[PDB]
Amino acid sequence: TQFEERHLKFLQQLGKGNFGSVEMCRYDPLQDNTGEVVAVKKLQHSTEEHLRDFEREIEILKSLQHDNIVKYKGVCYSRNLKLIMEYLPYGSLRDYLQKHKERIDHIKLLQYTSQICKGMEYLGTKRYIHRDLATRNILVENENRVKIGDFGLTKVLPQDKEYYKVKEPGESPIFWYAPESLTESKFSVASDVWSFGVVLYELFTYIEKSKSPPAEFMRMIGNDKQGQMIVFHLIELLKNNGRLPRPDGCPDEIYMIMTECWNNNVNQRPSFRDLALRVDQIRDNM
Ligand SMILES: CC[C@@](C)(Nc1ccnc(-c2c[nH]c3ncccc23)n1)C(=O)NCC(F)(F)F
Repeated sequence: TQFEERHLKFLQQLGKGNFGSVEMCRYDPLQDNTGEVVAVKKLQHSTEEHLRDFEREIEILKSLQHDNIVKYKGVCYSRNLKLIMEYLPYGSLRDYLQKHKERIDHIKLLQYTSQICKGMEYLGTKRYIHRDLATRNILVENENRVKIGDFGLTKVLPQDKEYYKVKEPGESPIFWYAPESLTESKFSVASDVWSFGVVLYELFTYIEKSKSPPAEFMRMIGNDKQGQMIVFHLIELLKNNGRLPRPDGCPDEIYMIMTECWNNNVNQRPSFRDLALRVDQIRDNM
């Protein structure tokens, strides 16, 4: 069924990014304010290149049906398309964890970790590369469920290759990037696994500001480094085994999972199927 533009009542801005904006809207055809609250994504500056990428993101989201992937609801046509998605009122895992801090125990962080792995494994079966796995891009449905949000940077692997090469990169979350992504702009399941190790780190630091991957990496390379020199030094640091520290109070076993994800050798990084099995075993033991 279709969504009429005239019936989408603006409520609040949710955020802005990669040439798009996300708003919380009430889909109210009855005009009595009893309509469903939905998340609406639209392009801000809609060029023919941006429309093309937006359409691809719509096709990607529509093709995904998993408990740990934000639900596609529809499209609203007025091109200047609007992507309609389910609204998750608890917001991002980043904001949720920052607010609720250590009142969320290790058992609970591992329940979220497992769900992220499962969502990522399912994504990999479709030959999709997320490229922006971070706690800011994970949504909380409720206390017991998290989902991967924002597919704006997702690439589909070529039929004959196991990596996607970005020729002209835009805004990049470099402190979540695998070394081959920094040096050769190569993205794969293995680079998504590297970013997952960074997600696990974020979780176990409970989003403490001084402990964030940009703060830790900047201290390691020197806060005097600027622009492209940050990328140059981060590459050399990663090459010489500089890694994010073990978060305070993080179990040894969870830090080992992070370090395995952060392997310079792309083939030696674990698989998401293995990670979900491993994390479920840790959970069971606890
Ligand atoms: C896309 C919206 C945006 C900019 N920021 C947020 C921030 C807080 N809360 C919501 C939100 C709540 N409920 C929703 N339901 C669906 C989509 C988004 C939301 N979004 C983003 O890219 N960051 C997270 C991602 F997980 F969505 F990817």
